[PDB]
Amino acid sequence: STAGKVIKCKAAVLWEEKKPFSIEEVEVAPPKAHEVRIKMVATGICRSDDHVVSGTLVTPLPVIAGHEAAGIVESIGEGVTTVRPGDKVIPLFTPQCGKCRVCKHPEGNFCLKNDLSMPRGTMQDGTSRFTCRGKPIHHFLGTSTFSQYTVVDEISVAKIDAASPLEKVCLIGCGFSTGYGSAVKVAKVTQGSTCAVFGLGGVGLSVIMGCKAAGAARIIGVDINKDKFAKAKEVGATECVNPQDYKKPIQEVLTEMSNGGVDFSFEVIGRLDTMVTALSCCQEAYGVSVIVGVPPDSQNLSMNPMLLLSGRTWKGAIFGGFKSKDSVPKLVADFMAKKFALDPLITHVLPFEKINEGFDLLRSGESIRTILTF
Amino acid sequence: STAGKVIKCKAAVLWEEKKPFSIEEVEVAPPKAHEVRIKMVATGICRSDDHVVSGTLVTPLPVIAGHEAAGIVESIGEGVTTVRPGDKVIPLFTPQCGKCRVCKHPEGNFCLKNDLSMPRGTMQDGTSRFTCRGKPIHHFLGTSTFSQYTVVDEISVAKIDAASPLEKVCLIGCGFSTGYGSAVKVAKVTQGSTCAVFGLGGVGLSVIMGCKAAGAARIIGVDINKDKFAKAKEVGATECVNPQDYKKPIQEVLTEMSNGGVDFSFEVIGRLDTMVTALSCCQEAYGVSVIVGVPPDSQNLSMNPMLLLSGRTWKGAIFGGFKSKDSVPKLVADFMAKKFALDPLITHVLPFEKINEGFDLLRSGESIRTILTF
Ligand SMILES: NC(=O)c1ccc[n+]([C@@H]2O[C@H](COP(=O)([O-])OP(=O)([O-])OC[C@H]3O[C@@H](n4cnc5c(N)[nH+]cnc54)[C@H](O)[C@@H]3O)[C@@H](O)[C@H]2O)c1
Ligand SMILES: NC(=O)c1ccc[n+]([C@@H]2O[C@H](COP(=O)([O-])OP(=O)([O-])OC[C@H]3O[C@@H](n4cnc5c(N)[nH+]cnc54)[C@H](O)[C@@H]3O)[C@@H](O)[C@H]2O)c1
Ligand SMILES: OCc1c(F)c(F)c(F)c(F)c1F
Ligand SMILES: OCc1c(F)c(F)c(F)c(F)c1F
Ligand SMILES: [Zn+2]
Ligand SMILES: [Zn+2]
Ligand SMILES: [Zn+2]
Ligand SMILES: [Zn+2]
Repeated sequence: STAGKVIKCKAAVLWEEKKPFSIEEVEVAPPKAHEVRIKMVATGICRSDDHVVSGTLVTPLPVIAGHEAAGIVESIGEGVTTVRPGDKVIPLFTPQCGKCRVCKHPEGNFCLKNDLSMPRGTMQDGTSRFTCRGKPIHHFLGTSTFSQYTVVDEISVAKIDAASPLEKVCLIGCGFSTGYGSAVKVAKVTQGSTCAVFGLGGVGLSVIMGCKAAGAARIIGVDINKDKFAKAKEVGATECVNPQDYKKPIQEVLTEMSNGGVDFSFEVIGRLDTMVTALSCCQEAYGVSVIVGVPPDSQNLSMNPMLLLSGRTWKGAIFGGFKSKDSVPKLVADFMAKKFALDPLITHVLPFEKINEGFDLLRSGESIRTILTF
Repeated sequence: STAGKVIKCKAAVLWEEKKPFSIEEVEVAPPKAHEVRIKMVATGICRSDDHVVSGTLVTPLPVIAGHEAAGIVESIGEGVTTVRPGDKVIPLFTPQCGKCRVCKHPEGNFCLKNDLSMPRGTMQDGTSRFTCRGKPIHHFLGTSTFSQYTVVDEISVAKIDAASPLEKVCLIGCGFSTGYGSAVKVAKVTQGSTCAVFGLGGVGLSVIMGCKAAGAARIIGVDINKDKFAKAKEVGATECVNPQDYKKPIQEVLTEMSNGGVDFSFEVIGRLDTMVTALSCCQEAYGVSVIVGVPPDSQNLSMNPMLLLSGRTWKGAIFGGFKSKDSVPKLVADFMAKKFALDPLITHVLPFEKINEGFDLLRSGESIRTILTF
């Protein structure tokens, strides 16, 4: 029995940037008041996790990364009311405190208790529940899902359907919800519209799914890796284009293809240049462009504000604009009710011990989502 | 007595950047098919007209500028159906052709026949109606209102109430409608919200008017000229701040004053730095920032896209987002019914012949709107 005790378990510790994860024993403290300790079942490999490795994202190291996952509650601290031992749960890398001005706002989801903006790599109380070889190890986004067991604040976990297949619904913890919500909630794609989606990984495919669900008439996938095109078309892309095939800048190509600019464009890569291209390719008077990708830390883009003065709207969002704790259970219920599919996003399923091989599949271009199973 | 004949009249010709206007005789050709020749009655001095002088806005020279005006139809060309001789009219610097994809879109107003994006300085047919000293003179935005007579395309004129006071309603041809619409239509300011308005000239005052009409609880005016604050408070500002009074950047000041960022911000100046400041000062998860000011020609801003990724919305608009020909007559009718006031914007009245003194008043910081009478 483990409740109230330190757990010694296996985790993937990142000791320094640009090195492999080290799969080794860590100690996981029991949960304090308003904390939840979770036995992990499945975690996806998101490009944002690779950004920690590459230094694209800056977060305190050493760290247990991972933020797209699902598991089963092992124990709860004093005062927890929203989950119980045995519950299926998804950790929420964007918390929902319910109390801050953002949580109270009808359209806000980026709760002020987040650990993204100015990452501390801790629990809400500024301490860590992890040690390894006698050293304290940082959390990541309040989730740290690359571990057999994690501890999360209550505001960073959602109870989901007891009958949920956790090896699929883990994707609702980041990539599916982010892409789908970017289309249906943030952009509010309209019926009959033309969309352009830059980047055809797990998140961009989920954007396509949302554009198709919203009734778009045309959905143009854009990627430099043409191997990504067949699955993009399967989930709703009507056309795919590779910028490398053209002598013209792709914003010009997309403006021509759409007879004057697209209704909705999405940057789902993480490059400054594609963010400006994606804005430019939306119609100048009424187009909307949504930034989803995460670019290199502390780098500014350059753009001409006339792109906005003519009437364009430029926005971004974390986690598809979804209020995390309200939305995740409903997304899982909708998945159980066959309202969307997750299988098209899953290209590989590996044991957790093969985490490095899963990252190499992402980096080589082969995979969409690898699901790691504990 | 003049229908079908060349009219000799006075106009204010700009032969060279950074020079006074030359009040001198021009020849105004009669209207061709689907053209309207207007006897001007009143025209306002908008900062955008000054941009032509300063080279902030690049348009072919020599030119007859002016775009905020009202007058009476002298004659119509073949096939005109929407105005008649003797009608009161406002020239529309943003046309409404009614046929293009933007005019057909429920939220578009930047009609594809505009002469703003890539100015030619002509009529729609690529020619000029103006001669001076035997030389062809450019039009400006299809309107060229700094002339006793102008010729406009039919898509660039709206018929307005016969009982309109033209010395007031000229402001509906640019500054009032731009500012008011930027608040009520583009930003969609909400009841109880906090707004920040950068720049307290005629357009920023009109933004304040709209934010107050929308029910904002707090309207923070921002200007480096504290002489602008009294009138800003008269039309609805709850408080005014001068960035020069503060050690810290004003985005930080406004974030503090609004307990974490404003709901709505407006850039109503025309500086790259204040466009980025205005974005930064709106709440990071659900704030909206609207660019209204005209940026200097061909210059790019630098910004960190993390400002958008957290959830901000950034947009801009021409003419307050109003479809020009549908909206201008309705705005005049609402003015007639006292639904908004124009007198607070009018600080000076001069005869047309004193146009250069009018520009001096704007450049000195003294005026809001000078109205010129023909
Ligand atoms: N906003 C959020 O909440 C959120 C959530 C999840 C992921 N992300 C970010 O979204 C991005 C995509 O994540 P993912 O789908 O897991 O990544 P991914 O699976 O690596 O997909 C990225 C795709 O972009 C393609 N690509 C690379 N360069 C270009 C180019 N120049 N032009 C066109 N295509 C190009 C690439 O071939 C690949 O198919 C990353 O930056 C993530 O960090 C953000
Ligand atoms: N988008 C449109 O359709 C549209 C319409 C009309 C005007 N404009 C533009 O809107 C802007 C304002 O026009 P306007 O009201 O006639 O001009 P204005 O009367 O010159 O007002 C601008 C105000 O900005 C103030 N200002 C200058 N620099 C700063 C600073 N650094 N910080 C804070 N305040 C500062 C200045 O003191 C003045 O009161 C100009 O750039 C116009 O070209 C755009
Ligand atoms: O993939 C989701 C995700 C983000 F969108 C970020 F902006 C980020 F910083 C991060 F760490 C992350 F995991
Ligand atoms: O003041 C209205 C106004 C604008 F908003 C412009 F963008 C512009 F180019 C111009 F010439 C103009 F007059
Ligand atoms: Zn992610
Ligand atoms: Zn919150
Ligand atoms: Zn049109
Ligand atoms: Zn103007």
